[PDB]
Amino acid sequence: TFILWLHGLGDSGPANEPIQTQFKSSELSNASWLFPSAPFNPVTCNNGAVMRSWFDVPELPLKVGSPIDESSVLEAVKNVHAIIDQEIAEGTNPENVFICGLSQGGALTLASVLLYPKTLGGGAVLSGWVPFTSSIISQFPEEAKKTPILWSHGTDDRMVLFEAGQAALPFLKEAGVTCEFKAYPGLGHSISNKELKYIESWIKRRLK
Repeated sequence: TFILWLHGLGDSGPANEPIQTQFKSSELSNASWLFPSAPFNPVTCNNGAVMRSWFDVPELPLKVGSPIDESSVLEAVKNVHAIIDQEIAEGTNPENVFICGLSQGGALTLASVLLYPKTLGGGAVLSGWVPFTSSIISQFPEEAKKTPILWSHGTDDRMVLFEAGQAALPFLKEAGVTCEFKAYPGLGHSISNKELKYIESWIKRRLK
């Protein structure tokens, strides 16, 4: 099993590696985790300040109708796909690949899974958003639409509004993708351990 975790805006891979220690089950004990780090890019919502960032974010908070940026998301998708391609080329079954991420990394998770040519084990989005318009749906590969999505979002999030997460559901229905949406009442823009345990249980169920 291969689990790729994509950090949020400004953060890094090594800062998030301890997330794996919350996945304490026997079933996930042998998983191969990878926590890459985004390049240093200028970020528009931070007035052009440079920080680790998967793709440019024009505005906060993320909302229904907030501006986004497709060429930037696709540069990031290209790199995620290179990682997935190499893992599969080294012999991992595509259905044993899981992509997960927080916020900006959750948006990237979604884009990466939906554009990948093969069905993967799953995409787990934490407090993310849909980082493109419906114009891209025609480009989602046939097998990508079979990859299950688990979307986790805090109801009290004021950085990526809960409504931006709810908006993924009709988008994914249009796209022919199956998504479980898991709301966390009272949670804001952060990860809770219970949220991670539920993701772990979902991975276990997918593995079967």
